[PDB]
Amino acid sequence: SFELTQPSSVSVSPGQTANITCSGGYLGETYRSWYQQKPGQSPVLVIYQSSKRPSGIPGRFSGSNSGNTATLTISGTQPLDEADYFCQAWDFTSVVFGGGTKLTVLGQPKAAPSVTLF
Amino acid sequence: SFELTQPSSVSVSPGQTANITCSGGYLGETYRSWYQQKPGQSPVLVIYQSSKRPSGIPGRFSGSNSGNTATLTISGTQPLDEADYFCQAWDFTSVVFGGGTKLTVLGQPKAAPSVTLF
Amino acid sequence: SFELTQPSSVSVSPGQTANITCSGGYLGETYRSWYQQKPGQSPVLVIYQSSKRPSGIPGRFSGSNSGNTATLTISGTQPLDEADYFCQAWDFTSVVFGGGTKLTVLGQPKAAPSVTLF
Amino acid sequence: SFELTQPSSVSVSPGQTANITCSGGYLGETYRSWYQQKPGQSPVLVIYQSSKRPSGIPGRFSGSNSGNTATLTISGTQPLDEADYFCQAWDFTSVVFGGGTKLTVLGQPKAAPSVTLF
Amino acid sequence: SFELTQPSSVSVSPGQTANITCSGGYLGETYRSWYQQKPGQSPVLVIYQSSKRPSGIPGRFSGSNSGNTATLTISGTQPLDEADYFCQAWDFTSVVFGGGTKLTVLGQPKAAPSVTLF
Ligand SMILES: *[C@@H]1O[C@H](CO)[C@@H](O)[C@H](O)[C@H]1NC(C)=O
Ligand SMILES: *[C@@H]1O[C@H](CO)[C@@H](O)[C@H](O)[C@H]1NC(C)=O
Ligand SMILES: *[C@@H]1O[C@H](CO)[C@@H](O)[C@H](O)[C@H]1NC(C)=O
Ligand SMILES: *[C@@H]1O[C@H](CO)[C@@H](O)[C@H](O)[C@H]1NC(C)=O
Ligand SMILES: *[C@@H]1O[C@H](CO)[C@@H](O)[C@H](O)[C@H]1NC(C)=O
Repeated sequence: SFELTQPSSVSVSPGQTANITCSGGYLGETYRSWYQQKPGQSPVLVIYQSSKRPSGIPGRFSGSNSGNTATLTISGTQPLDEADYFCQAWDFTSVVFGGGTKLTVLGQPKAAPSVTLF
Repeated sequence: SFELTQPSSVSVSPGQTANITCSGGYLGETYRSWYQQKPGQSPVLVIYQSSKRPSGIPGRFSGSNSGNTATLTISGTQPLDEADYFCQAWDFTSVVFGGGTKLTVLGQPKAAPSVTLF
Repeated sequence: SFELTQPSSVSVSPGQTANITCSGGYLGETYRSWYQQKPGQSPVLVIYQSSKRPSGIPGRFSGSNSGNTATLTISGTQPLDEADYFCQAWDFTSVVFGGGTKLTVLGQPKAAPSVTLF
Repeated sequence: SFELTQPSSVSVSPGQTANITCSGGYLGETYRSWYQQKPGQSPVLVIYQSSKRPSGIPGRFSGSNSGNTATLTISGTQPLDEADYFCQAWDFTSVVFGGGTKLTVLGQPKAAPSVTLF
Repeated sequence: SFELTQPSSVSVSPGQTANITCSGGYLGETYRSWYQQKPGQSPVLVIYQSSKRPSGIPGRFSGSNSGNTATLTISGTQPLDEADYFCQAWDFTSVVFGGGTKLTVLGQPKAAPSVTLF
């Protein structure tokens, strides 16, 4: 009596586990006395954009492209007064497998005993 | 008596587990006395955009393209007074498999014992 | 007596599990005394957009394209007074399999014992 | 006596499980005394848009295209007073399989024992 | 009697585990007396952008490209007064497998004992 056992286990299980927490804290203000005099608050902001014949990736493929061509990003630039930003901008990008990928998983266990018993 | 067992297990199970939390905290204000005098609050903001013949990816494929061509993003730029932003902008992008991917999973276990017993 | 068992299990089960929570907190204000005098609040905002012959992806395919051509996004830019934004903008994009993907899963277990017993 | 068992299980079951919660909190205001004088509140906002021969994807296919051509988005830009935004804008996009996908699942287990017993 | 056992285990399970925490602390202010006089607050900010024939990756593929072509990023630049930024900008990018990758996992254990016993 013979036993042939081949518990082949081809396992692909990538995974990210995250405990993510933001706490704004405790902000206490007691017996605050104030006298604020701000006449003539006249901020000026001028943004000008001109473009001619812009291009990006004018060639062969780019697998993953998060970069840009000539662009403009403006965030939180000119806060004048009592501006509170708590956990304001959280950008989380979790990628297990990127772009332009070829996955060829071949799990084909072979067991063909050529047994002759006489 | 013989036993042939091949519990082939081809398992692809990627997964992300996340505990995500935002707490704005405790904001206490007791006996706040205030005198605010702000005549003539005249902010000015001018945004101008001109484009001519813009292009992006004028070539072969891009697998994943989150980047842009000449664009403009404006967020939270000019808050004047008592502006509170708590967990304001949360951008979460979780991708298991990206774009432009070819997955060929071949689980074809083979067991053909050529047994002769006489 | 012989037993042939091949419990082939071809399993593709990717999945993301998320506990997501926003709590605006506790905002307490007791015995607040105020005197606010703001004559002549005259904000000015001018947005101008002109485009000529814009284009995007004038070529071969793009698998996934979340990026843009020349565009303009304006969010929360000029809040004047007592403006509260709690968990205001949450953008969640969870993709298991992206665009432009070819999945060929072939689970064809084979068991043909050529048994001769005499 | 022999037993041939092939419990082939070809299972494709991707799935996302989410506990999603927003709580605006507790906002308490006791004994608030106020004197607000705001004559002549005259905000001005001018938005101009002109386009000529715009185009997008004037080529081969795009699998999934969430990006735009020259567009304009305006959200929450100019809130003047006592403006509260709680869990205001939630954009959730959960995609299991994207666009432009070809799925060929072939589960065809084969068991043809060529048994000769004499 | 003989036993042949080959518990082949081909396991690919990369994963990142993270405990992430932000606490804004405790901010206490008691018996604050203030006299603020700021007439004529007139900040000026001028941003000009001009581009002609920009290009990026006008050649063969780039596997992963997070870098940009001539762009402009403006963040938190000119905060005038009482501007608090707590855990303001958190950019987390966790990638298990990058772009432009070819994964060929071949788990095909072989066990064919040529046994002759007579
Ligand atoms: C952290 O995550 C683990 C499991 O990954 C869990 O046991 C624990 O409760 C989590 N703690 C926090 C504070 O999120
Ligand atoms: C964290 O998630 C784990 C399971 O992943 C769960 O046991 C626990 O209760 C969660 N805790 C929080 C604070 O979300
Ligand atoms: C977290 O999710 C787990 C299961 O994933 C569940 O046991 C637990 O109650 C959840 N907790 C919260 C706070 O959402
Ligand atoms: C979280 O979801 C789990 C199952 O996924 C459930 O047991 C639990 O009650 C949920 N909790 C909340 C707070 O949504
Ligand atoms: C840290 O994570 C571990 C598991 O990775 C968990 O036991 C523990 O509770 C976490 N602690 C904190 C403070 O997040």
